[PDB]
Amino acid sequence: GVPTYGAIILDETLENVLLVQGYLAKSGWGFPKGKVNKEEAPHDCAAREVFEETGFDIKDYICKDDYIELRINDQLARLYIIPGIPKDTKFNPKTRREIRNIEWFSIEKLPCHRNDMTPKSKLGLAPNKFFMAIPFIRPLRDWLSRRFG
Ligand SMILES: CCc1noc(C(=O)NCc2ccc(F)cc2)n1
Repeated sequence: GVPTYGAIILDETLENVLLVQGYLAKSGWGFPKGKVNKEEAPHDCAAREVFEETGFDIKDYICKDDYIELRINDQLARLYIIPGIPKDTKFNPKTRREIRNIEWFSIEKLPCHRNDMTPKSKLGLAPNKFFMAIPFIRPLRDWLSRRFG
């Protein structure tokens, strides 16, 4: 699959992260990201996608070695970590046809896994509106502990 790039934007307290909500197949909450174009550098893709989806330009703040990358079903998604963005920043997507809403969420309150259905003796996982974000949450908490404390 084509690699995706984007960002994990945190506020100044390091408490909260910025998620975006799309439509239809993308109707839940996730980190702003999208597919790399032909010949496009990872940092330029990240900034382009984040600006398209949030109206915030991360180009001046990207750090080359500060990211979390996960391979999910043989597709690579890399989110650059961008701390210290004020909570009163005005975010507006390019594209209300693509982005329903943009909100800060408390990291400590976000799930880092979906819930099973063991009370119902049924296999699988319960739906969760943070499905796309969930894989990055434990790695982000661990990354923050190693960098900041
Ligand atoms: C496949 C199930 C699913 N549900 O929500 C998503 C998802 O990606 N949402 C975040 C997002 C990211 C970028 C974007 F442009 C719009 C929305 N996927």
